[PDB]
Amino acid sequence: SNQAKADAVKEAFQHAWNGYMKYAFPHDELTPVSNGHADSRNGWGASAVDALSTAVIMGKADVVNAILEHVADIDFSKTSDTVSLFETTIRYLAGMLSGYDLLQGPAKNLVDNQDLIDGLLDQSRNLADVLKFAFDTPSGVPYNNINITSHGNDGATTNGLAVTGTLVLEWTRLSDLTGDEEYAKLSQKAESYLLKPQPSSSEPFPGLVGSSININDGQFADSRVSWNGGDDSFYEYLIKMYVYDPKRFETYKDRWVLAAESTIKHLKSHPKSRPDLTFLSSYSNRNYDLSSQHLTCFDGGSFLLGGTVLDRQDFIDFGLELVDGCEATYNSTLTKIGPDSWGWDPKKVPSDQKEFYEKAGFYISSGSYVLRPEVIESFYYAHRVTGKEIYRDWVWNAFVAINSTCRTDSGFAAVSDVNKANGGSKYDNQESFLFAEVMKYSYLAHSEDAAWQVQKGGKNTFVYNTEAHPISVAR
Ligand SMILES: *[C@@H]1O[C@H](CO)[C@@H](O[C@H]2O[C@H](CO)[C@@H](O[C@@H]3O[C@H](CO[C@H]4O[C@H](CO)[C@@H](O)[C@H](O)[C@@H]4O)[C@@H](O)[C@H](O[C@H]4O[C@H](CO)[C@@H](O)[C@H](O)[C@@H]4O)[C@@H]3O)[C@H](O)[C@H]2NC(C)=O)[C@H](O)[C@H]1NC(C)=O
Ligand SMILES: *[C@@H]1O[C@H](CO)[C@@H](O[C@H]2O[C@H](CO)[C@@H](O)[C@H](O)[C@H]2NC(C)=O)[C@H](O)[C@H]1NC(C)=O
Ligand SMILES: *[C@@H]1O[C@H](CO)[C@@H](O[C@H]2O[C@H](CO)[C@@H](O)[C@H](O)[C@H]2NC(C)=O)[C@H](O)[C@H]1NC(C)=O
Ligand SMILES: OC[C@H]1NC[C@@H](O)[C@@H](O)[C@@H]1O
Ligand SMILES: [Ca+2]
Repeated sequence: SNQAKADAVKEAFQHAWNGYMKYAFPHDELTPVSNGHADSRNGWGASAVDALSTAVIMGKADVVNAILEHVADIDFSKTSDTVSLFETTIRYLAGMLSGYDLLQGPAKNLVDNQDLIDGLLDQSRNLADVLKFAFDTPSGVPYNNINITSHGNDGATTNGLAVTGTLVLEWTRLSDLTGDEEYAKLSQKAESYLLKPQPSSSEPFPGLVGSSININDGQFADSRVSWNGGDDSFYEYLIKMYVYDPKRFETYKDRWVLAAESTIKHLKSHPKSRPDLTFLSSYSNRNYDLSSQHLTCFDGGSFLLGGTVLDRQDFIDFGLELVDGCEATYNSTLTKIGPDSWGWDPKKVPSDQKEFYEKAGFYISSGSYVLRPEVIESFYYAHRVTGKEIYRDWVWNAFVAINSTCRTDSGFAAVSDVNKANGGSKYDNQESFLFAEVMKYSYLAHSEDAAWQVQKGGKNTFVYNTEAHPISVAR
């Protein structure tokens, strides 16, 4: 049963790995339709590094060794493109750190070359050392888009909420492993401005903050509240940091609790046609935006994690409602995969979607699916927290739908319309998170228990970064 299903996910992973190795390694990614390669992540081999933690968990030694040997020859000081501090941190930094924590712990018997394992930490340090100048601003709030050769930047005056608040987990982990406090200080100083928002008008409700921060003084530049892309990850890390080290980050937890409670009281929203469904809205100056994204579906998982860790049944109950809503956007489409974005504002229901809206509870704004993992991620937490089989079935149903409509001879491709036969048209794109997230969560939902699995209460010995890379907790 679950064993066969687990093996099935490993086959899907192996399939994409073979195609990637065949036509793109060591480039950042495989182009699944033309069977070529692309480098949207500075050319250090994003798909190889992001695939590391998943391969280790699946016990694929051949894949692990190949990736380790490539990590050893990466020169993080050279790239012809500008670098995103956020993307580089959540994929590359966390990916190598994750492999290190994994291979040094629960998976110690998988690789022989201890030198390639230790090389993971050395390279993580070299990478942070090349990127740390980004934090050298008046406030400590970094520039996200930098030029690592000239030390130049975007010229930007503000930095996004998520891009600013989704660095602390991995930069602090690097400090705890190297003994060098510099990494934690930099990231935590940047985070400090988010934990004590100013002006007060930038925090409409307790815990809910604006979407952008001034680099010059660290104050918010707007009061737009949301859990959507651009904001999401900030709230996710608030509670995860607490799981990482409850002693050092009790303050993060308090801030998340406030955010969680204000979200339930003010962002909760039900479609007119389906009062039984719950989604989250965005808030800006007393006005509500009744639309959401696939990205936002990570929310149910955040509420479930904090719920079990804090033993708050109300957060758990709410998380399941968010999970149900996201599952609704998946099982209502033709392909059984959810849309990239949707709405439920009665006044804006498109004429050609009137009847879909009336029965499904929402209209599709963007029907594309770019191999995102947020819905399966929350399904995974729901299963681990409640232990109910239904949530595991939803992960499987989604995986089969993805395997059936996105699969190409070499890998998996993004799709243009989840509400049309075979997904409409395939995009010649396969993001690295296919390896890091979609395949990991799908596999974990059906694989045997282990330390790297999400646990209930205070039993977690690993915490997942935003790219699904398992990081060992402190101490
Ligand atoms: C396509 O997506 C659909 C939308 O997600 C999905 O629909 C269902 O999804 C859930 C399936 O399990 C279902 O959730 C359950 O609902 C149970 C009944 O709820 C009703 O009664 C309660 C009374 O307390 C009311 O409050 C509700 O408004 C509603 O009228 C509920 O009993 C159940 O809760 C138990 O189980 C959970 C853990 O699973 C515990 O935490 C809890 O304490 C209870 O023990 C749970 O909430 C959901 O209601 C339903 N959604 C809708 C709108 O129909 C479809 O299943 C899916 N289709 C396919 C084929 O995949
Ligand atoms: C990053 O900054 C470096 C500066 O060191 C840029 O290097 C180039 O600068 C000019 C761009 O037309 C030319 O002189 C060369 O192409 C090159 N010269 C140097 C200084 O190395 C580099 O283009 C910048 N990276 C990007 C693409 O933003
Ligand atoms: C995912 O899709 C693949 C490919 O369509 C399925 O594997 C197939 O492999 C061969 C053709 O590629 C044939 O053997 C079958 O068509 C099929 N494999 C089987 C079961 O015979 C794979 O099964 C799909 N995964 C799941 C679990 O649905
Ligand atoms: O949809 C996924 C993509 N963006 C959000 C990130 O947190 C990560 O999951 C991945 O980079
Ligand atoms: Ca994420």
